[PDB]
Amino acid sequence: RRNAWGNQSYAELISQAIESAPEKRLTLAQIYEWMVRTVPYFKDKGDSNSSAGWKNSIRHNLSLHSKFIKVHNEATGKSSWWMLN
DNA sequence: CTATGTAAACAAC
DNA sequence: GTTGTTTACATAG
Ligand SMILES: [Mg+2]
Ligand SMILES: [Mg+2]
Repeated sequence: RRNAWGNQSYAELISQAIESAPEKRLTLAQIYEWMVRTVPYFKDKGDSNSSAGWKNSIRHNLSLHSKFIKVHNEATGKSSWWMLN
């Protein structure tokens, strides 16, 4: 294992999360939820705040890679939708 | 040198 | 306390 959760890179995990959504878009909190619900290593980490290393790494990847695109979200108290490409 | 993971400064909310 | 962008640095290859 390249990482504690497997060989997937964070970009690959985020990509799988987005692709699993029916409308192919998820908010940042939803990407974290997908990790906690689906990746064994993260199953006992839902109780963490945003300073958690892995959450910071997710945010870093979303901004760094052009493959992740940010779209405005109409829902009043919710953040941006993240999509692929 | 590049890809990747990790940490943190910093803005804006 | 979160969301988002960014620099900085470490290491594997
Ligand atoms: Mg991006
Ligand atoms: Mg060393």
